[PDB]
Amino acid sequence: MTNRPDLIDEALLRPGRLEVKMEIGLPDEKGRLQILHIHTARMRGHQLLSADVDIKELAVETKNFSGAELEGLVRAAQSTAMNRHIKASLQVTRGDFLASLIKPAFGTNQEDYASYIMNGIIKWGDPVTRVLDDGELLVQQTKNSDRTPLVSVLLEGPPHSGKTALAAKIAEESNFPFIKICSPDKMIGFSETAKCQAMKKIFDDAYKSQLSCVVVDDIERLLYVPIGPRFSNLVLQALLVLLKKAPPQGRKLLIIGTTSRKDVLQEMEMLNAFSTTIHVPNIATGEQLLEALELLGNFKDKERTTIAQQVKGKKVWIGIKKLLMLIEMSLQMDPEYRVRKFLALLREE
Amino acid sequence: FEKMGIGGLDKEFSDIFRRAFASRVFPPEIVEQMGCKHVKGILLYGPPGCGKTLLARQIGKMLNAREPKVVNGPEILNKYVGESEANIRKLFADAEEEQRRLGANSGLHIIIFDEIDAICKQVVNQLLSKIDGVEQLNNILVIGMTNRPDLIDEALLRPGRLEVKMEIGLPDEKGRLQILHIHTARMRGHQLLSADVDIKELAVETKNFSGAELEGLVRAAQSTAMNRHIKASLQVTRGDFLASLIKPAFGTNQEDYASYIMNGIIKWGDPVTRVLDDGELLVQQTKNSDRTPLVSVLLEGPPHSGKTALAAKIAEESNFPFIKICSPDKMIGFSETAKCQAMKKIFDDAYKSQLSCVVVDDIERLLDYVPIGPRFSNLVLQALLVLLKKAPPQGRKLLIIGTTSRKDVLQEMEMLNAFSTTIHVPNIATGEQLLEALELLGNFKKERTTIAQQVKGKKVWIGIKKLLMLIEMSLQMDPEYRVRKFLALLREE
Amino acid sequence: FEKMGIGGLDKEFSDIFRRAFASRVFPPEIVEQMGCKHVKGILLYGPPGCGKTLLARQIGKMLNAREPKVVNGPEILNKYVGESEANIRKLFADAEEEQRRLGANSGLHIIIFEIDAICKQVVNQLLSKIDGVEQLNNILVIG
Ligand SMILES: Nc1ncnc2c1ncn2[C@@H]1O[C@H](COP(=O)(O)OP(=O)(O)OP(=O)(O)O)[C@@H](O)[C@H]1O
Ligand SMILES: Nc1ncnc2c1ncn2[C@@H]1O[C@H](COP(=O)(O)OP(=O)(O)OP(=O)(O)O)[C@@H](O)[C@H]1O
Ligand SMILES: Nc1ncnc2c1ncn2[C@@H]1O[C@H](COP(=O)(O)OP(=O)(O)O)[C@@H](O)[C@H]1O
Ligand SMILES: Nc1ncnc2c1ncn2[C@@H]1O[C@H](COP(=O)(O)OP(=O)(O)O)[C@@H](O)[C@H]1O
Repeated sequence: MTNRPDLIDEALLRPGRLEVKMEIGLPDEKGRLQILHIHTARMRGHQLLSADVDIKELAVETKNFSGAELEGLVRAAQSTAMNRHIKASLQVTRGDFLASLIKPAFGTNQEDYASYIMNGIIKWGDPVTRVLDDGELLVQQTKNSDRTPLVSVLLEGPPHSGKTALAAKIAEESNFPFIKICSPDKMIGFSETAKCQAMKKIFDDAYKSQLSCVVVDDIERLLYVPIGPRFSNLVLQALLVLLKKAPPQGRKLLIIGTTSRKDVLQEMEMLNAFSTTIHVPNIATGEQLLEALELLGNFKDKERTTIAQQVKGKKVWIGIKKLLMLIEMSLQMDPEYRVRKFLALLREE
Repeated sequence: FEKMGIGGLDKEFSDIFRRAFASRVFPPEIVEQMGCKHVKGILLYGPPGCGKTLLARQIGKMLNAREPKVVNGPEILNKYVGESEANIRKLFADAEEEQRRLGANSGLHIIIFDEIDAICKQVVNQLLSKIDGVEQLNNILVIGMTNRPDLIDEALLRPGRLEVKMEIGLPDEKGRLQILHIHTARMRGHQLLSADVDIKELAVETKNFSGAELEGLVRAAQSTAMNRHIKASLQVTRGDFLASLIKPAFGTNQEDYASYIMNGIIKWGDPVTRVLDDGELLVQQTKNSDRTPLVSVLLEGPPHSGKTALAAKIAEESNFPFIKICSPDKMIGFSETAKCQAMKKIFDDAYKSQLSCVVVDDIERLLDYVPIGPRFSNLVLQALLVLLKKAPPQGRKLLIIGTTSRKDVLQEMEMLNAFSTTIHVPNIATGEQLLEALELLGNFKKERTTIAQQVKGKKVWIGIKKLLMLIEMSLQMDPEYRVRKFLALLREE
Repeated sequence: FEKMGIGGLDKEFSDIFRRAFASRVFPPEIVEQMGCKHVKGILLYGPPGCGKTLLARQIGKMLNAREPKVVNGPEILNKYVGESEANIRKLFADAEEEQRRLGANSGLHIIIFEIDAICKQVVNQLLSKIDGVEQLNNILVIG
């Protein structure tokens, strides 16, 4: 028995000895239904399970649950029912199952996306709609089409433009069973020969789900300082080889990237590994600014006109994140001076 | 429940009881009917001194089980005389001895494995087999405790073993009030505590006090009362509490700030007011709003301009419970791989408080910058660039301030795009500012007009610290030459 | 006080006495009536030759306690014949011997421990012995 079929040496596999092999993978929906039916046999035999439970719903709710997690779920549900009974003819009921529903290892986690998706998305113009539409088309292509198992993409733009939120919003809507994020701020102090292992291990999980999606954000930090070109070669090679590896037969992927320095990447021969690329621009006209201000919902009509009468004349160039920072800061002044200070600050860029 | 004397652990205790002990107290016939095994592990983690062991021992007595036996990680690790397996076996020996002697209905035996982070390396196998293997003991329970949750390896966490986790954090105000009410019970019972003490005030004065500090405070107050009585029907009173009020670990110490804030601040002109007002606005924003849990800023300007004092002043006026300074003169001679650890550890503590502020000063000396051919450190630069955008765990807040005298060199390294906003601290640039500074300090007297007649003609360019140095030096002359020498020295700049 | 042969250490002695020993001289009934644990350690630091050990010994005689026994850091550190633990155990031998046999009324014993070499940037066994499952109320450790 082993979890690493690669590292066994050839000596044991030649015929006459250890002649057979098999793979025991994650069960699919029928397997899950059968395991659930197996584990709750005795309770239904003695009539402690209520009549409202329907196994076929748990069969479809628990995606990418392994063998042991189902048993754990049932045990936790029974424990919760007992506790409720004792008050801190009992019958485990649907509510306990819902409440109890454990963390799957190969499933989805909520805390990470909560951390990378902070204030959602606000449609302040055409570019946002265009980017969302392209993301949706890519997700559909990877889910339905059969001639393209692997699909890649790279979002890029100026600093403070709104990339990471867009990537997490595109990925989190796919409803794929397996979603994972590889980030540079989980590897503070690691050496290069540990970054390679971490990346490889993260990738070697997405090959064991019938669908998946992986996020690689801030590529420039995984490698770069321009006081003399200094970077790492090991990480660059392992990343350049992993972006064209194909999964085993019948499984599908989707790798979304991110970066703020496109020219440096172009020089290093990396723009030819990503299938396609997308641009995320900055605010460029007063009308976009007024749209964003109205959507956020901070200033009122009279302040709106006061700001418009001045801002409309010139054109501006400011990322969305900076506009959120400033409009948040100005609010702390007394109600008299909010408009004046906000206009002064914006005028300083 | 109050008899165990645990306060501030209502939710954690409730959930632990629900998940881990509901089965064992239910009538045996029904649980035998449903045929569900019992949990077989618990993992507690948090900052040191918050009440983990005192919870395990009370959980031990709650079930009316046998008294526990303890173990320590490094103590077991170093034994390599053939005892590495013997220790593991002997601990469980009694459990299986009684299981065979009676059977399945033997009473449960607890064992407490402290410092479990040491066993797991980023000895294990035998323990793991014994807790769950071909043979199993249905009459044991294991409780782990640790302070470094990350370094436990995945092997112990898969379901079926050490199935539960809980986090024991610093108490909030209600927890502190309850602990204080717990610890002074007996004295008030025997009427030795005076009638002037009000616990609700100590509840609001002791911010970010952990579990043990409150007990230490009470003991120190009692000692002071005794000492007063004996003169170097006694009653501890408010004065003893105030006098005794111990140095917290996650709190504010005045000594550092005394060292960096030496002579206050003098409003000699508009830029000072501008800087202070901007600091106040930033503090308010990071305190009140919930759409920006991280805010950064960088004060920069020419040498000898007055940066460190303003940063410290802004920090101290906030009133945040947790304040710290990461300065590069506490690391004389360290190698790079120790600077990284020191910085990481200074940051990793600010995440365990509901508010905080961290001041990074003299950036260019952390990197070891020297312009005779560009030499610097890459480990520190990377470890510092990653941390300036790390977001704190859910519901907490953080504010970082910077400092530097070489801006453009930083701009070349692509660092200014990590700091949200920047401020400028200018020097003295007109004779009026110079006269106002001289008057505010209050050193010279007629001599003011003598100085003005000459200074007013020209424009000057001199930092505030240098001016303080000159005006302090000239005073040692005899009285009738002071003004003359002050002019001479200044004219050399 | 002047019979102790110490001058220029009034403040330090007074503060140490107040914080560490005020409870050990008050009538036993009252201190038992309030339920307070006794302090279990001290730390004295300074430049060489300013009068530290002579204060430890004088404090030893102040309480009328049993005479102390001393140890040296680098001496203990090098011993790796399995006695790294046996030495530590036999150090507190007398206090352990008397505690289980006389309880509250035991006569407190002292030990004088270069503690900075041990703490490197053998700690754990000593730490457990001073405060572990067992907690002798008749020991006092001065570093
Ligand atoms: N349409 C939008 N697109 C992107 N972000 C938006 C939008 N509307 C509001 N936001 C908010 O703007 C912020 C986006 O910042 P983001 O995480 O994209 O930074 P970033 O571009 O990666 O920064 P940096 O270059 O400094 O690393 C989030 O707080 C998000 O909620
Ligand atoms: N308005 C003011 N702003 C700053 N410092 C002031 C002001 N008024 C008086 N001072 C005094 O000026 C001194 C400031 O020196 P400071 O500690 O800022 O040096 P620094 O800028 O860190 O030095 P360096 O550039 O050499 O590293 C303090 O002694 C402070 O009391
Ligand atoms: N409710 C409480 N929370 C935290 N500490 C408490 C509480 N009540 C009492 N204490 C005191 O805290 C001290 C230290 O607890 P300890 O068991 O050492 O925790 P840890 O092992 O995490 O340091 C104990 O000696 C105890 O008297
Ligand atoms: N008041 C005093 N302060 C300091 N040293 C004193 C005082 N009175 C006497 N001594 C001398 O100090 C010497 C002992 O110093 P010692 O305790 O060995 O220093 P250390 O504690 O650094 O080893 C004795 O020889 C004694 O004569």
